[PDB]
Amino acid sequence: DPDELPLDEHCERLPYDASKWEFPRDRLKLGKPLGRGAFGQVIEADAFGIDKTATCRTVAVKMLKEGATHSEHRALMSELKILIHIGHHLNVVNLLGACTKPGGPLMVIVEFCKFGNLSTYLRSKRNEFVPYYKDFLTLEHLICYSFQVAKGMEFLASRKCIHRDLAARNILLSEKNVVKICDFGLARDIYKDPDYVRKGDARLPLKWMAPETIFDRVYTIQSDVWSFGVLLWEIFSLGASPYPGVKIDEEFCRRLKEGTRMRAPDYTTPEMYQTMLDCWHGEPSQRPTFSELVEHLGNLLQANA
Ligand SMILES: COc1cc2nccc(Oc3ccc(NC(=O)/N=c4\cc(C)o[nH]4)c(Cl)c3)c2cc1OC
Repeated sequence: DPDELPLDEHCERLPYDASKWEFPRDRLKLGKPLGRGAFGQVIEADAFGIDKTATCRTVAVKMLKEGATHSEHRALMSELKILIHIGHHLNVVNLLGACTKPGGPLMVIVEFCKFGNLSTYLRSKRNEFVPYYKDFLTLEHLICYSFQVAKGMEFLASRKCIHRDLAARNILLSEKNVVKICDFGLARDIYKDPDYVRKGDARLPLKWMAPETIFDRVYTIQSDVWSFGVLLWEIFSLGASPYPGVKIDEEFCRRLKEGTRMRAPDYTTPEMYQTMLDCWHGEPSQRPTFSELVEHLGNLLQANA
């Protein structure tokens, strides 16, 4: 079914309306790099007037770096088109503009999320956590983050997109405890990142991948639900690495097929752990949908109050 088909697949037919999205290069001041991959990078910048008249705005800019080729340039352009087509949501990193004019690099400009990726943030807060003192993390915050990511994913699903690398490292934290789904893509160095394992010529986030994705190489929204379950484990471990100490080999993949699951993380509630287990159902059609996760986490959020 073409309607099931992720817009990600046929991006080349998506419009780029420059009269709306093009931002003048002479209004963007590039600062220091925030992160770098092999072929891509994200740079901190100040954009003059990009979202509000005459207002300086700190933004993040994704662009390529030494090593990239025309194929990565094409990939970044497709990413830009995808972001445009998806549209705005509180819990997805918001596109502000782009520089596509010849004579300089392709630049994708998005809102700056000052606290960075959620995994690192949660670990820096282990010292400042109480289950139920200002600036302290609490259980309510953890549930609220989970709810927000479910909302963003429900939204992405509704725009006919699937993420394919959902993990705490791809969630960013902005001010006022708002989290945003991201995909660093080329701006992450995956051959240097332990989270990505060599399988063939590819490097894959095995510890986050559903069984059907590992064995049959199928990516669906329900396999994102499986990954969301792992993300939940990350959140309620305050940013621990999944399957700690475990060797991620073919025996690991088999155990996973058999029904082996992670034990509960140190900060979970019973209901949150059952939710993870639900997300990790061997049968994809028996996992909850993101719509159901949204309703359920909202209920948990209210009960925790
Ligand atoms: C404080 O430190 C950082 C703050 C950041 N704040 C905002 C954005 C950042 O990096 C990006 C991460 C991802 C994308 N792209 C992106 O998310 N593309 C998508 C997402 C989806 C669904 O389809 N395409 C971009 Cl442009 C930029 C940041 C990186 C930081 O430190 C490294």
